[PDB]
Amino acid sequence: SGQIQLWQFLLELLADRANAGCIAWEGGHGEFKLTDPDEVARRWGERKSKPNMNYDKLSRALRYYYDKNIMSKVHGKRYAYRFDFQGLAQAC
DNA sequence: CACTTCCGGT
DNA sequence: ACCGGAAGTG
Repeated sequence: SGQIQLWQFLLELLADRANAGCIAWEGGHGEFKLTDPDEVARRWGERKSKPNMNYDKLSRALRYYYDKNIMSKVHGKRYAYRFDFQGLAQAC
């Protein structure tokens, strides 16, 4: 469609320490955490033109990435996901 | 296409 | 919180 993709949006946030308040790399091996899921969802909505966006819908988008091998869940760790760069590369 | 909505189930 | 099927939006 041309619109910005979620993975790009998240990498941009994660590439700036200024955003550690809501999202940051943590744990290691591509692991990151949404330290403020509501905030991240708000930014995503605003950035995407979907004002009724929330973590419920955002996380669903993240889960959609599971099948694409672009991301996976850190099982048992609240709000903690894992970026798969090899998978991202294989998608290109 | 790449999500966004919705929501019953774990 | 997290999962994931199914139908809908730009």
